[PDB]
Amino acid sequence: AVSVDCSEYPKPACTMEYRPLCGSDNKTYGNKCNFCNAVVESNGTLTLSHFGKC
Repeated sequence: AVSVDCSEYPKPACTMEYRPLCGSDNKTYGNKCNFCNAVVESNGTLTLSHFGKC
């Protein structure tokens, strides 16, 4: 329902951004780079739970 604009994805590489994203799958991410990509790889099987670390 909310995953920020992931149109620039997939990316050719992720940055060291330390943005913790708690995917709706009860998982933690390193940043929106791993969230939009994990979203372009799952084909949409990944959602968001709360921009932060769970």
